[PDB]
Amino acid sequence: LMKLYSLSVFYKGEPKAVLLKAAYDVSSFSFFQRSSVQEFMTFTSQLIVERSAKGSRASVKEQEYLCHVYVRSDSLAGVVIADSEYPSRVAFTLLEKVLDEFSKQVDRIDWPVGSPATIHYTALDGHLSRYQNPREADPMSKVQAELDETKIILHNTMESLLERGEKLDDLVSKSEVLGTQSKAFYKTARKQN
Ligand SMILES: CCCCCCCCCCCCOP(=O)([O-])OCC[N+](C)(C)C
Repeated sequence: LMKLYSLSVFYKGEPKAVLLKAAYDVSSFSFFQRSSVQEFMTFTSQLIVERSAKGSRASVKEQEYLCHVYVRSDSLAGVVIADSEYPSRVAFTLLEKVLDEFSKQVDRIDWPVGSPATIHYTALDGHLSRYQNPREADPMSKVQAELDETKIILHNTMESLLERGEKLDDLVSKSEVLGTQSKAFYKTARKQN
């Protein structure tokens, strides 16, 4: 009930989003799916950052999932993938807190050519784990009053983020973030439903 599946920090370059650090909880999935589900959440998180404007907050609905993104004006972006029922208000609180703490710890000179292997920030697995229970959300009331007056862009499908002549299938096919198993898993899941 009400799960968080991934939390990741990106540098938003044009056009490419650079993954800096990611945390996942794929334990509710079958053992054989876990590696693929992780890759697809990284792939999904990367694409949402790239198609989102700087200084904007958005929620992307797909299946029973909700992907919340905050791309800041300084080019740091955070993505949390959750179940739709998880309260969006607290998800953005989560993104606000991690991007703050990350930018305080990790100098922006490391962002444009950074990668998980070269970025030392270990806190991400802790925040995801702690936010599994919304009741233990770190309450900044000052950003809460800020978030209340903050608008969020709703995308009803992943189709909403892409261009008019763009299929999700081609981006999946050509992906460098997705392994061959992931791409297959996507292709069979498209066939079945
Ligand atoms: C918006 C993009 C987010 C990535 C979505 C990846 C989903 C891949 C589906 C893989 C097939 C599994 O089937 P399912 O019934 O979903 O089992 C999952 C049930 N739990 C949620 C409880 C674990």
